[PDB]
Amino acid sequence: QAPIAAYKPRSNEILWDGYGVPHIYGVDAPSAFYGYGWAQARSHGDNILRLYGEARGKGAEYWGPDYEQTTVWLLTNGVPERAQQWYAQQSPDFRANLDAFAAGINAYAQQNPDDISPEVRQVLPVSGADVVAHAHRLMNFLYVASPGRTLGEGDPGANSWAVAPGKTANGNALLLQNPHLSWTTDYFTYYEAHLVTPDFEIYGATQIGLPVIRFAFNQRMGITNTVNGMVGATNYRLTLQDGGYLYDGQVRPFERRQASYRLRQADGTTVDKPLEIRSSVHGPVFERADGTAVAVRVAGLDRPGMLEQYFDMITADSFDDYEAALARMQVPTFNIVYADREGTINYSFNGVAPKRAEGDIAFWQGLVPGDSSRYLWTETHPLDDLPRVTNPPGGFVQNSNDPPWTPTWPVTYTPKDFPSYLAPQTPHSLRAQQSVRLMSENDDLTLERFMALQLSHRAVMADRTLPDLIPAALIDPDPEVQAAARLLAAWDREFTSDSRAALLFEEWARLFAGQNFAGQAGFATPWSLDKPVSTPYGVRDPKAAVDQLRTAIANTKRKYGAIDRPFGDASRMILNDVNVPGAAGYGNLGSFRVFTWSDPDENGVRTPVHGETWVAMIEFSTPVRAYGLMSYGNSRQPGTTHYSDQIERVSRADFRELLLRREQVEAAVQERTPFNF
Repeated sequence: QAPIAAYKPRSNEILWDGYGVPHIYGVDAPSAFYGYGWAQARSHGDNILRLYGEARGKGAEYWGPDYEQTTVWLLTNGVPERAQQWYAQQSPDFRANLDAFAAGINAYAQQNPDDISPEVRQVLPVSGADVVAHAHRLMNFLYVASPGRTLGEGDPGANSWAVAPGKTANGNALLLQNPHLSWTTDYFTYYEAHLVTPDFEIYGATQIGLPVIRFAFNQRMGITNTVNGMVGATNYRLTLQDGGYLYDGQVRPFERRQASYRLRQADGTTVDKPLEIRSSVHGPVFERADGTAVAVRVAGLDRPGMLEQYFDMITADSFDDYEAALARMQVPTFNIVYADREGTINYSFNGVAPKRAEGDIAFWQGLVPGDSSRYLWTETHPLDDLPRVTNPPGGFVQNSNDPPWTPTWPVTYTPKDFPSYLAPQTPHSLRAQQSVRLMSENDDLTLERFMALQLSHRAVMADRTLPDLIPAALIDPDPEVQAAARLLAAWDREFTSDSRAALLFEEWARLFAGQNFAGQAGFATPWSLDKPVSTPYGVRDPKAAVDQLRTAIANTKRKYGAIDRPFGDASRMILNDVNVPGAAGYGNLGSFRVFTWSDPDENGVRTPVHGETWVAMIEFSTPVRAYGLMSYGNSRQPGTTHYSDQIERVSRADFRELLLRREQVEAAVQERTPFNF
């Protein structure tokens, strides 16, 4: 009936387990935030300090030319100054938590100066405003309005499942947390932690430097997030004329402010660099390589409560409380999925979306005319205007970065129900089609079965194409093409370690469906929302596709040494001196569990660039039962034993039991940090 009795910490302490996960106990909220800051500094201090330095707009000053582009970007968009504003605009209670978090980082560094890399020592001390600034950059100027997409590190994404009681064997909701981000990008690094005070408990993962857990659960509830690409910014093409810009048939002068920054020189000194910031009514103005003047208008710059919103969301006493916090509209993007012990599940297409009178998403993603107030939006949508699903007939919600049109099955709304600028109406990826299949087709789910389904690694692309490709390839006069066809034909279409056909198939699909495997032109039957998990299908031009196979055979041998090298011989997961066989692969090929394999080296060996990072599955029984892994461990500091210590388990899908109960934590403790606050 009621959840298990909450633990009431009588002292401030961190209990670290055998994988470097901190269990932070505080007698009050600031105490726990302090412990969390301390813990993050221990595990990720160097990169956190670096990022905080950048978010100050001082990257160029501290570290020179390599950081100057980011400095200019952040200064032009007024990030460091707005962060100071947002910090002052915090509620007193929450500001005290932010101060405590920063104080924890400072205290860790003070007590352990040998653990802080020389280059980032100059960043200390950090402040609550620093914490706010990094979160502001991450959300508004990386996830919403980025200065340009980074290449070769996968596409930010995730899977998410929530399953209602009626669909389970035991009658308890199930939740999957499963974000896909780069394994190397510092600000994308996830960190696992556990916070306990007399008033709340939170367990889960969050990006380093964030003082609140975004992928959180406890004894009552849990959430997860996926990328929805909410269009929270507009790029306006300006018409430059007579020193100003043409707007409503009139020349308007720019707003101008003379900023400047320091740039570190090779000799350790700094040079003062002037920076002229020009702004139109739309926002700050950028000049592009081709000479186009672009004003960037970012929505939700007046929303200082994003950290507190997540905090109130994840500590919510009820779904009603959760929804009230979510409805604040302080979190500018993301699909957010919710489940609780009471049995409620929810999907929300969340973010800060401008209200617009015309134009579809494609129009608002391109360069919008900057010469007219016709296109100058000023208001944003409330939560009630956005796609949301609660306790649907199908008994599950899902999102694998597909447009929000099949979040459950049967669907509860259609694209026509919402303005055309909220989300694309493009073909759902094969991973996303698998996501819907795996949930909808299975009943009476156990946590064990739920976890088994998460490991799915089907080459769905092969299901859609091999029936047509194989017989066409068999009639080719080239005996090697014939042999390749028989190899592909015998394959069980799974991305397993022992698969001898999978690498060849990938190489073919690179041509058939483009380098990202998202191309649609080669299918015989196009994608349809009427058949959302069984289209597109077939090979439109078999003769052409066999020529692609011919080329793919050459490419496979060049990259890997043969057409039949075992998938898990080429695909390895390597961290420090741990080297284990890979399985699963590209989401766009249909693999639900994702490893975006790198290009191979000269030996044909490739490793994940992106994919499974933090993976957790929770059953909201009483007490809750949860399992998880972090691909790249819980620390990235030099000399840590907690970087490469989980990847072998990942290779066998051998998940850790996540320990929330005090007695479990006490049994597992390997290190103790008593602290004073």
